[PDB]
Amino acid sequence: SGKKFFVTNHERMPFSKVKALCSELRGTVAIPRNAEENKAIQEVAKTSAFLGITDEVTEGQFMYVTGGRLTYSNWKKDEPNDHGSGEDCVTIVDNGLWNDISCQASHTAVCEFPA
Amino acid sequence: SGKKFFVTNHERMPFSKVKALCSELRGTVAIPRNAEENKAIQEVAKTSAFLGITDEVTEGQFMYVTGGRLTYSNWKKDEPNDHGSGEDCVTIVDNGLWNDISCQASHTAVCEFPA
Ligand SMILES: [Ho]
Ligand SMILES: [Ho]
Ligand SMILES: [Ho]
Ligand SMILES: [Ho]
Repeated sequence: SGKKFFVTNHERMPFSKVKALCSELRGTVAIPRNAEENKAIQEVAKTSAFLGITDEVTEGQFMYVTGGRLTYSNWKKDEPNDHGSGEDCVTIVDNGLWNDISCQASHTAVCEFPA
Repeated sequence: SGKKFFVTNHERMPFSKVKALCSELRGTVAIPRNAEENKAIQEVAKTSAFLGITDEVTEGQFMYVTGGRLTYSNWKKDEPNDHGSGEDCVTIVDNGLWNDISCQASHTAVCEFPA
């Protein structure tokens, strides 16, 4: 029982493209539902990566791209800050903490699949 | 690389499981058809990984899991040697060189898809 996260040899790409890559491969953008999965994404991704969590529909209210309010979060201190024009996507960054960033920035594609 | 992208979760498992996992993703076990793809598999795997080539049917004559005789080859010096009771699977080892090994050994799973 578990979910494996897969990484590809592609270059970093914006969230729209990560979303398309993972659905093409019949999966979802990676979602950590606990500290163990958070560290697993951190291990396979190695550089900052997008998570399948956004506050696109309602600002301040992060939701999983597959639906649902968060049960686990690991926000860096003072995140989510929605800096400047607005940050609506999430990256797992330094020491596995989360930062909301622009969905237009390029980051690593991690997809998840069941097990 | 070039016309293919590679997918891994860095999990090490025997060849039957690698093949099963890549079929679950609707892909194929990574096959290098030229030097550029061989470097690409090495880069994404980072450690030793199985290639989709075996000589299970005709001992000493390696073939693609998708069918057909090899067109590219990067054997290490004195390989393939069918050591011990037999070695019928292939892994990419240091410098992207190839070694035939036991299909029961555990190595990194890498699957390929057309780009
Ligand atoms: Ho946001
Ligand atoms: Ho942020
Ligand atoms: Ho063999
Ligand atoms: Ho070998």
